[PDB]
Amino acid sequence: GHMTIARDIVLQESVGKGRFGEVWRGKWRGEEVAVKIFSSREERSWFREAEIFQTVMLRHENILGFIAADNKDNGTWTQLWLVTDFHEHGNLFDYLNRYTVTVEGMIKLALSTASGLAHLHMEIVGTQGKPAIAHRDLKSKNILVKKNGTCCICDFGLAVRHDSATDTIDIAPNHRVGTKRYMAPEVLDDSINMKHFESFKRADIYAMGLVFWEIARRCSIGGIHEDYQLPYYDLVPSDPSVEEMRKVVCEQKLRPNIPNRWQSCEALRVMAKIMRECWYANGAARLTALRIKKTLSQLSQQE
Ligand SMILES: Nc1ncc(-c2ccc(CCO)cc2)nc1C(=O)Nc1cnccc1N1CCOCC1
Repeated sequence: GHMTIARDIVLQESVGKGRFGEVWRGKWRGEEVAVKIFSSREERSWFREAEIFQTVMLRHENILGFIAADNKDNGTWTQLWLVTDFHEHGNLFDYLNRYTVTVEGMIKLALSTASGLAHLHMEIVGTQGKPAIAHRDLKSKNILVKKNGTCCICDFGLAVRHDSATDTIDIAPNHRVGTKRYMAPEVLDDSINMKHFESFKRADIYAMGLVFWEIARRCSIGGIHEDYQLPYYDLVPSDPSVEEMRKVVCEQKLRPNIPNRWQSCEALRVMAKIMRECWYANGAARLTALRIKKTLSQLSQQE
């Protein structure tokens, strides 16, 4: 018995929930693991996320480490499990709400997020390669902060994979699946072309620029920083509808405000420029995750 299995895992603490499935801190052969638990009626969601997590060549330091998909029968009902590495800090949302970061801290968070997304989006051609994956629900609540102060992306149930040979998407995607606040303009107004996989990669970039805005607010220089806020906190209610978002992002064409103090620091200037270049209404004009990783790597080298 070498491989990690459900019957050997002991749940210790409930830590949160996804759209479906509750996340627990568990102990497996003396080590901490995260267990995402789904009910029998949530099999499709569980299966889909296990399917994404099992994608060939997916493992990357900035992608949540998958361990196993399993079942657990308690004698009354069956639970469907997704076991992964456990990241004590939780999500970027929790971390940024609790702490401010330095210039170095900010670049580590932004660069690691961009590196994970670049790896996700990257297609390695051939049967022994890797299909391109688009997240479709990227947000600060879906990005985990590791002990070393770097990020890893989780919550892949809404993801879509591209097959280069057939030039097709592995599923028939439903429209407007993600978090309304982070939905790209083309997703909000339904102009998105669901037949082109590049559309999904471009909508993930938009959401990442919003996440960078959340990080940059918390970068403290000389003890000066902004308070924690979700993007569009100044324009929409909590739990905004698609129409509330669409009126702001598409009709009025507003983006989160870029403060005057971000022009005073080079790291903040580079971050502010990436943001504007992720926020174009035209998806084709946005930066790629690979290009962002390259720009931030250069900035990390220099600092
Ligand atoms: N691997 C992990 N390791 C640790 C933790 C964790 C650690 C601490 C806390 C804060 C408690 O006060 C919460 C959660 N979560 C995950 C995880 O994959 N979570 C996860 C996966 N899919 C959807 C939503 C998720 N959550 C993101 C974090 O917030 C809850 C939702």
